[PDB]
Amino acid sequence: ITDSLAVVLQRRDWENPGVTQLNRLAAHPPFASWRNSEEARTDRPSQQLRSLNGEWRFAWFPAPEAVPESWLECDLPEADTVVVPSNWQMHGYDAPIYTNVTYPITVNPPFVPTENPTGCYSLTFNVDESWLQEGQTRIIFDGVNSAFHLWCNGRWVGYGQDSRLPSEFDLSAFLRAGENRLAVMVLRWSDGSYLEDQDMWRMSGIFRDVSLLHKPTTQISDFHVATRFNDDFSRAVLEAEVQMCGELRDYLRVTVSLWQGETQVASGTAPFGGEIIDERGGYADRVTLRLNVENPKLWSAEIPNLYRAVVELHTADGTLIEAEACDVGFREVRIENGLLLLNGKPLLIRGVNRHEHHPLHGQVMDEQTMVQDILLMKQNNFNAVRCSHYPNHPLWYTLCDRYGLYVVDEANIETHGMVPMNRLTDDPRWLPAMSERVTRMVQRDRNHPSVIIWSLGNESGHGANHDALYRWIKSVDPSRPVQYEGGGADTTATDIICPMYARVDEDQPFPAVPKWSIKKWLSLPGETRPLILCEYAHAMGNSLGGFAKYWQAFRQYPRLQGGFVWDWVDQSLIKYDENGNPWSAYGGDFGDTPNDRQFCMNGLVFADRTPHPALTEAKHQQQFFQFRLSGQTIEVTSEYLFRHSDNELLHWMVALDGKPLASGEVPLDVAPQGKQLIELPELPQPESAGQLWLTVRVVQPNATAWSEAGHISAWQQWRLAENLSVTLPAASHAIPHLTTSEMDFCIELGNKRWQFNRQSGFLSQMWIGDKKQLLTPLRDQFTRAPLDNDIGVSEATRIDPNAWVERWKAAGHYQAEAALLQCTADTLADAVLITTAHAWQHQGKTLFISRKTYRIDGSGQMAITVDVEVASDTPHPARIGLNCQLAQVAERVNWLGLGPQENYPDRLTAACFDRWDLPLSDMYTPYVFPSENGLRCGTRELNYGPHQWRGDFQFNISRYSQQQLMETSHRHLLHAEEGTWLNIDGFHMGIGGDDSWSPSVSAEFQLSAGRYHYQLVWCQK
Amino acid sequence: ITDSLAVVLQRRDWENPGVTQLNRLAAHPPFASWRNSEEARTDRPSQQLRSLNGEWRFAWFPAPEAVPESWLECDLPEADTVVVPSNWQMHGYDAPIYTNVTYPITVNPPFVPTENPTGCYSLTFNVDESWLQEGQTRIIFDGVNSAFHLWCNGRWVGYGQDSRLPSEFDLSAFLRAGENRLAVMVLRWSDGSYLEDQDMWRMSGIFRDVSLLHKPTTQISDFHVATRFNDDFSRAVLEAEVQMCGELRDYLRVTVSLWQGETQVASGTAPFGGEIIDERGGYADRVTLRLNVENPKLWSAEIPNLYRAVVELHTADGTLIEAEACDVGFREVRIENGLLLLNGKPLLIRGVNRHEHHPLHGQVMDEQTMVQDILLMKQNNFNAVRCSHYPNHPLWYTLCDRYGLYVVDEANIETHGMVPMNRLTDDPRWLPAMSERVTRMVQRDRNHPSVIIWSLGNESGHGANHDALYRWIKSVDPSRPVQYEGGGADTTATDIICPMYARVDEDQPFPAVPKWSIKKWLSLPGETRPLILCEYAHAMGNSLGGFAKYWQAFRQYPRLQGGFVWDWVDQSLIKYDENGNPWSAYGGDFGDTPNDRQFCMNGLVFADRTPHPALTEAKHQQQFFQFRLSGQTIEVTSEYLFRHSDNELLHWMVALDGKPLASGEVPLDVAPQGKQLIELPELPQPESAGQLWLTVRVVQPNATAWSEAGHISAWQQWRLAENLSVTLPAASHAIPHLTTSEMDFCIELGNKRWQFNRQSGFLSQMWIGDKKQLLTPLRDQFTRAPLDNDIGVSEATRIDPNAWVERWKAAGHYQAEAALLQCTADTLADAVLITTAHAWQHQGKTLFISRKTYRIDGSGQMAITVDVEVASDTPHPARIGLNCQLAQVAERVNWLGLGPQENYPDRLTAACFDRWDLPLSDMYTPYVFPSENGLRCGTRELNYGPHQWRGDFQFNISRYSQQQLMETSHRHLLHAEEGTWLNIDGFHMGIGGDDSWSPSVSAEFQLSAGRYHYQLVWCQK
Ligand SMILES: [Mg+2]
Ligand SMILES: [Mg+2]
Ligand SMILES: [Mg+2]
Ligand SMILES: [Mg+2]
Repeated sequence: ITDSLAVVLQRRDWENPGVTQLNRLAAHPPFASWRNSEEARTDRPSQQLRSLNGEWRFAWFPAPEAVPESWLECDLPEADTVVVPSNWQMHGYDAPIYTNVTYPITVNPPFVPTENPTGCYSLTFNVDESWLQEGQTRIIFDGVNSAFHLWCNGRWVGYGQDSRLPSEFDLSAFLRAGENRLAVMVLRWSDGSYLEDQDMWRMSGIFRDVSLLHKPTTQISDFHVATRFNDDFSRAVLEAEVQMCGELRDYLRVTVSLWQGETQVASGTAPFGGEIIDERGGYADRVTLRLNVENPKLWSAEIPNLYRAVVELHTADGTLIEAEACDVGFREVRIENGLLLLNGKPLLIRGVNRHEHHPLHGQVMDEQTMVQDILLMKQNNFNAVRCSHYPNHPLWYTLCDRYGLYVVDEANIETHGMVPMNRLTDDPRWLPAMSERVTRMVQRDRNHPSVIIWSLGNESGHGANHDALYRWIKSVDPSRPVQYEGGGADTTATDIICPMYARVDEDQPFPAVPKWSIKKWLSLPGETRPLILCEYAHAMGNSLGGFAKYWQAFRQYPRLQGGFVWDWVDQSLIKYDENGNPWSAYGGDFGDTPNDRQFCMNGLVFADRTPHPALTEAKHQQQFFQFRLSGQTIEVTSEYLFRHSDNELLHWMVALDGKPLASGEVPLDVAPQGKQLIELPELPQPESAGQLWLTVRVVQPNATAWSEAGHISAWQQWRLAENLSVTLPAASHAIPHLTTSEMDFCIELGNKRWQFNRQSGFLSQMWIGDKKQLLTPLRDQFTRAPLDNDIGVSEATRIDPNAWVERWKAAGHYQAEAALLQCTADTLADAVLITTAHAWQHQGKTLFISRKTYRIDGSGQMAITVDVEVASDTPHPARIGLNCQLAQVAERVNWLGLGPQENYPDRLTAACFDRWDLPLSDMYTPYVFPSENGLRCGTRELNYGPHQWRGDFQFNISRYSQQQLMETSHRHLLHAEEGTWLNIDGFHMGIGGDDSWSPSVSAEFQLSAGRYHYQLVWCQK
Repeated sequence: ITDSLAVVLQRRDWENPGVTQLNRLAAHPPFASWRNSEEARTDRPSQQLRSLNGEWRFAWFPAPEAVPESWLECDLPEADTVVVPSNWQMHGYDAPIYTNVTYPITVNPPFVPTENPTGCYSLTFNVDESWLQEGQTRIIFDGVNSAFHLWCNGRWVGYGQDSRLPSEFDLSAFLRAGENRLAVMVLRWSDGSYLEDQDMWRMSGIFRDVSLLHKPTTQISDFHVATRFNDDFSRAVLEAEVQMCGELRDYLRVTVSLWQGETQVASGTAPFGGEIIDERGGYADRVTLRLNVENPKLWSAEIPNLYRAVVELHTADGTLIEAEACDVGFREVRIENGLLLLNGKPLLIRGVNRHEHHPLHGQVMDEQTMVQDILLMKQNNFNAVRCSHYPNHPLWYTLCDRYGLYVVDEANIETHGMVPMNRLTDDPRWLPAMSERVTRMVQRDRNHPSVIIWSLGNESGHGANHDALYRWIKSVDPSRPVQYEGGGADTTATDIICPMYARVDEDQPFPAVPKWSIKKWLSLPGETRPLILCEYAHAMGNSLGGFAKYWQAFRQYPRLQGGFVWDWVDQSLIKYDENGNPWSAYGGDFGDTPNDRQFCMNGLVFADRTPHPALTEAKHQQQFFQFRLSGQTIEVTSEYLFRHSDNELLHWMVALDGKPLASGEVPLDVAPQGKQLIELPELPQPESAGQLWLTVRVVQPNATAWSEAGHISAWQQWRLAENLSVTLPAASHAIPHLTTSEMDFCIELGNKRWQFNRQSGFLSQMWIGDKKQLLTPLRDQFTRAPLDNDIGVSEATRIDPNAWVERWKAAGHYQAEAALLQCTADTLADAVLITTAHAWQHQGKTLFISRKTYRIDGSGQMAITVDVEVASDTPHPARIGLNCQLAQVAERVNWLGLGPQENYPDRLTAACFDRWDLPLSDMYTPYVFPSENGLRCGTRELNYGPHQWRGDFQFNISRYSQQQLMETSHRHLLHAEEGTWLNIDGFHMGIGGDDSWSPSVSAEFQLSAGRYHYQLVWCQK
């Protein structure tokens, strides 16, 4: 009766911040409870550890108060068969919601809405009778969103909160020999919900593993590891403290052995009971061993050398009661003199923020995904990762320990939607609930060599609870620094200045919480801390413009030590339709209201782990090698702090406009933080006209754990010398034939004809024989299919008059009327000259003036010449070029310029100048939210079909007009047009991306000169 | 049903640190809910605040699971009618328990015994319909020990822990019109018991006030006061921040007024809504006014200047919603450069620890008692009080605010009997619970000028939780230091070094937590804080030995800023004898087990608030006036930091061996910390043989709110001269007659005769006529009826070998046998001379050797001459002197020496050298636990009845033989013996008292000389 839902629900513990648990065990690092040392040593699987993962029965309800009392005893006839772990939203029971800051529920802490999607999980299973004879048997839940009531065999067991840390319960007095049945009742919202407002998809269910662990009554209940070194790391001391539970006896001992593979390096045995700490004594049930290690191998992301520690509990005769263990890695993380050091050297953080997201699985993680993500970040030269914004799946930490990556363990606390942000975190009544999220976090992951910083959570302003919490960690684990960003990023609750989205050189002086220019911040009066951005370079869509700017500051200021790009992957989901054909879904796509539409898309990779183009920019900038060129000498500078360059080959190449003149290979032999000098054999000194370019690559001959042989880690390119062309055009044996009509001008020359509408003023059509070449005339373009950064957070409803898009619209840029001021056509001896002038106007105001001259000669080469005037008072145009719809549709595209990836003016350092040729298909980037894309810069010659253009411009070429782009909300809605659309730009505006909710394109990238000039040559073959 | 006892108790909330309250409302400053601004100004009584103190029905059960369900519905026929507040033990329901360290319950956290004296209180009452029309009705329990469930009209209402702070609940939705009934169920043991292990009587029940408050729906829910000054305090800024609950409407206003008397000093009005705090704006529902005050009058324990602040919640139009209020005192407490400052002057803390105890009422407090203690303290030179060790009665802070005493608020946390002491304090699972104890305290007391220091608790060792809660306070409130003694007194969780019992010059090097000499601490490498003993000078019984030594150091060192004596009032309880007579009881006096005996009495005053002789040693040492005497010039020094000597007259007197030759009076005119010079008119230089002695006193002409007219606040006394007596005793006509026999020596002279037992060697009898003088022979005495300090913790079951008592005992001091070595008579010209030589021995060893000469002259005077040899390898004896039981019983006692009060060698500075005369009665100290007492040192002449002694000695005289004192365990068990007992000490060991569990007698006070000699003259009248 007391176990009846009717009773258990009365109290409504999901509406009490005072009840965050009910009968839950205490936190600790990971246990398996080995019963044999070797197994323990080599990490084999423990029989004392059982997974309860797989097929469970499930049933959804709109409210806890609607679950049938019978559910405790009997399986619902209307129940399903689902797999655990899993997110409910992913099986169609209800919708995932995607809001950013706004809380999915009504803000009435600590209450939650009566209608509260309740999920009833249940499972029947067998228990070995042997597990009933001795020890203790607990159930461990790795993750449950957001809260839950538990039952076994009909009897109420416990209750938990915090979706992101494990929940343990003793079942010992409830199991039965034979068949037992579990019944979990999970809830969507609880008071917990106000502490978990992360900007991500709001799901729910039993998303992490479920296991049973069998322990001996007298057991190891906890253990911490530690490492101390001398002034040079030539000697370390490993210090292990072990705790016990159960009957204390004089014959119990603890043995601690440290292995180096198959080698045993140090061992220590002792009996329980430690130092006298206070007037009352010491701990009888604890012990600290101290192992000396000579010349330890240090762990680091560059070389994640690991050791194995085995902790055995046995009897004086040597009879083993139980075993626990862990990989250990020797490192010292410290802040000295303003710098964040690691093993003695100042780190340079190359990191990224990363959520646990999976397009099909939701919030469920799995090795494969975890590893894929790992290999990628490493291949792209990432050093660290931040657990935005909650503790991760247990195994994540193990993977970072072995692959080598710096982690930032973050507490499951975000209360963004509160006003002010402070509300909860400055309220003592909430201290208890928050404390649990910090403390159980440190209790669980503290022994991982990879965790090197602790974080108090995210965007919960600055409260007093924050200070209490910072002090707690500082006390229980003096070994790692502590960071929190809320409230201004440089509060008493943080060891590091960790702003989010603070610019390189421009201040953003918000009242109370300004973001100073990062260079400025360091020197503020009294400031001594290192600065490491927790979020920067907001990679939403076509972004990561200005990246090179940070890296350049990072490398020049000792106290600027990195940052974490926001973010790893796109939080997009998969959907279908007719043929159950998949499609990437975003905010709103589920009927979810409210929502932040595409704002859940900001990764460097698509949800499927395929790259956005921005990635490459990243890889290039974070490279570990830096090159300088002086004369015929290449200086290589290492940026590794511990390794020698031992899997590295330098490849150099020289070429004339894409034509290779000389190659070479030189093995790298540089010492962490050192230089090498590579001497170049005499270099080719051509006469032919052209650009001489030098290009270097760093190749890894051998494979590694995270890279296959041949991998390319770095590159650099230099322009050697130019040879201008002073060659005269071949004399011709005829000249074009100008022809007038009421309607247009027709110029012919053989089989080629060009036609110029007299009323429009534009080259309206062209022929190669009988074949018409255009579908739309060739006109001036001054706009673009607004980028995400361009739009910011402006909506139909909420209009942000600052977003470039709004400025462009309001200015009429999109609806301006082109007017012909003057067309003229003349025959000269050697050629035919056409001339135009147009003006664009919006409501009586002229924005732009286009003055051109075409010149066709005997060779059949048309020379275009553009001269543009931009009204000084009009919003800087996104672009200054031409565009037209081609009738042809070829397979490949070939150009001589920056490539091969999409590149923009404020994003093209990763781009190398050379001869590229790709499939048309690769010229359109499939961003989930359509906008301008595909651009390539610094182009000198461009070939598509029988055409060919030459000049100095940027271009894009695809089967979709900007219009289409700018009108389709999802890439899957896009349809290919008739021929190919070509945008030829003489000038393009930067894309920016310092952040996606404000203007970020810096001055240098704004088309602001007033007057632009360009010239093209257009010919066939 | 879900209100039923079976359901509520199912969860055993009192056995879970997870749950510490259900449905309890937030903490806050004190509320009244006035509805008329003046009544609030004037602290009238609000009709909105109703008391529920008075008669209540009560029933007692051995366990929670034994109360009948009917109780929820109806009263129990077998129920009684008690007065509330009260401690159930004081009514005989179960016994009170006295333990110090050792918990009164088996240590099994967080479990409590199934046997749990449960007290069911009930009350029936009537609510005015009005209270039900509008607003909210809350109930406030100001103290309930140790936990309790609560029901209203049948319905479960909530629950609470922490016996020392208020618990509020909303009854609003449970009330009816007319009759209403409460059913409060009080528990004895709860998980919260593990955090209340203060050394004191373990009682239980509803011990503080019970009230009902009615507050408007839209109301003032919080408010804090804050004062800032300029450099010289010439200007201050009063910052009041107000918080509101309810419906927020633009027409709401908050007005804050500052009054000083009837005069309005300042005021400020404003709408709600503060400054931006973070990216989400600010508090809509708060506002902060800032009132400028010029030349504000400052608050000190010296001058408790107070201002009244009024808070008005009204509509813009002027309608009033409600008014709250508080007394405000302007003062800044800051630590700077190692010093603790008050309005920029360095404090000198003259204070004491104080528990809230009442002989008749147990733990319940009252205006009277409270006020009494405040006056005693102020009258005896006290400066401040320490809330040992929990928050006090609300009324107590007001009283100190108004009376003038620095308080140290202390959280109700003590885990003393744990092992180690850290045990729960360093465990994150107890963080919430501890947190709730500090935060609510701060929340409620934060506005009392009186409170200048926060303390995190008592003897709980040092755990991480301490560091968290320390920071918390630091952030939340930065206007007061934070101190804590645990784990070393100098940890990271305390702004001040505050040891308990550290000696002045002796280090006590305990492991992990040593107690350095207070002078040495201050200077350890890197140390910089101020030192203030949280607890010193253990006042157990006959104690305070050495107190002067402390005050000389506090005086000498800057950073040595004072301490808190331990303690104020004895923790004794009253019982009754079959003849209706009441007696003081103590540990074990109730059948309680286990108990700590007399360890509950340590106060400087008797449970009835009567003074112990020690209260004078403290009064004099803590005086605020220091005197220096130069020739004939008295140099006065003020120790007040704020006041000028405005009610001070200095009286001076010169006297010869007790005779007054000259007097005087001079007004006192001294600035704080300044000096005054007083020049004494020529003093008589009489010829008369003797000792001239000058004595100064400071008297307070006018009465104070805390002291009557003619108050003596300080006293100055120096030896001016000596006139050695060259006289010879006029010739005598008569001459004693000696009569030898086989067993004696009769000496005769007139009506008097002296008989010396020849086998004893001692003077066996004496006669004045036919009247026999002695009842007991006169013999050499070397022992004392053991003091509390000599006993320590020594017990029968647990002998403490290091104890004085144990040593003396083990050495046979108490059982030595006198062996005659020599007894001889001799005839002289003018008289008769007896020579004896005795030896004390034990098991073969000779401890002492007394060699005497008696010399009866014809003047009728008997001259004694003592010479003692004490083995060097024997424990310095308690005393070296004589004793005998007299047959006479005089009424008074008159003497020439130190007094009036009982004084010992290491405690006599308070005593003045004069001629005292007091009723035999006053020469006995009624220490609840009997032992040696009443002594008076530096005696020159002692008169009792016809007898009269002369020499230089110390003596005590009562009706209790040392043998009985040491034999009786309670003062009410002693019976007067036939005559009068007299002890004439030639030397006496000090009493000590630096602590009562180790040997606290310093070197300079032990009788280690080896050889002693004293001389006496015994004569009649
Ligand atoms: Mg809850
Ligand atoms: Mg957020
Ligand atoms: Mg509890
Ligand atoms: Mg104690």
